[PDB]
Amino acid sequence: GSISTAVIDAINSGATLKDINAIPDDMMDDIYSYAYDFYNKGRIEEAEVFFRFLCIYDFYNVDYIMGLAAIYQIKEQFQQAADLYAVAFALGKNDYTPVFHTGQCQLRLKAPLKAKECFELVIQHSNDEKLKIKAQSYLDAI
Amino acid sequence: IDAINSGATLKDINAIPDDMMDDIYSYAYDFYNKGRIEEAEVFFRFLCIYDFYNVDYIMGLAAIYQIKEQFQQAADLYAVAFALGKNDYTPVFHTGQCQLRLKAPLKAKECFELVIQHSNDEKLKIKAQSYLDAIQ
Ligand SMILES: Cc1cc(C)nc(N2Cc3ccccc3C2=N)n1
Ligand SMILES: [Cl-]
Ligand SMILES: [Cl-]
Ligand SMILES: [Cl-]
Ligand SMILES: [Mg+2]
Ligand SMILES: [Mg+2]
Repeated sequence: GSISTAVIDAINSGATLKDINAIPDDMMDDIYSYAYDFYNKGRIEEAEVFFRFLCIYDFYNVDYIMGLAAIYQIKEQFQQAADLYAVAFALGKNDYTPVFHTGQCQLRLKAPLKAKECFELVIQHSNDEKLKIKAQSYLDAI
Repeated sequence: IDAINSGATLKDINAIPDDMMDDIYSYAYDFYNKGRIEEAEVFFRFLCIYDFYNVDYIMGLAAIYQIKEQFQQAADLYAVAFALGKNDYTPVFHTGQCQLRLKAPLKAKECFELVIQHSNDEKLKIKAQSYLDAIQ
């Protein structure tokens, strides 16, 4: 998947498509919009291909990673979703939304202590009051 | 070959026994500790080809890249290592070091602050605070 592509690219250290600026930002923006058009219409398989394409070109982009993580969560591929949400958090250290979703994934993966840790981080550190309520509702059930 | 075509790791198919993999990891660390950086790099690349999802294998390769002053390449792997491990902030600490070397002090500060705020590793937090104390 996207993560193995990122690791392989790092192992090989060769020039990537991003290193040579193979696709301009404006075209990448257009493809992202097309990807979400597919998603919004229920064409989840095509949206997944487009998000995979974006994550091959520019893996270290929070917007691309979050879109793919959400698709995996919808598809109940909870470990892949959790791994990508964690990448998104590392890329965007001040948004606890991916931490909240990681917690949901961990609960579905039968890892309630990991889930609890995720939800507690939201409560302690997020300034999104609505996200905090949602995190607390999961904590109340754990 | 089937794993190449299906994206599965060599670890997934048990291509090398577990104890032999332990030995290879220990030999990689031995090269690293002895300053045999070229050999350590070969060995950590070998390990990461074998199991791209092994956090410690990735951390070894990232450390090599950081020692070699390939700071962006190190930071990229550290982000993966962090994500696969979920709750180990050591890769975030090293990313902060890389960002300082890349002349991105605001990014580094965010890394060290995240370590302070989330890590339960008191020795790691002490190191992170020492970097924060120095950031202008
Ligand atoms: C493609 C897709 C599909 C669905 C159901 N959600 C998303 N995303 C993207 C995103 C970015 C930042 C914060 C949250 C989210 C989020 N839920 N993306
Ligand atoms: Cl658990
Ligand atoms: Cl995990
Ligand atoms: Cl900066
Ligand atoms: Mg749009
Ligand atoms: Mg074992």
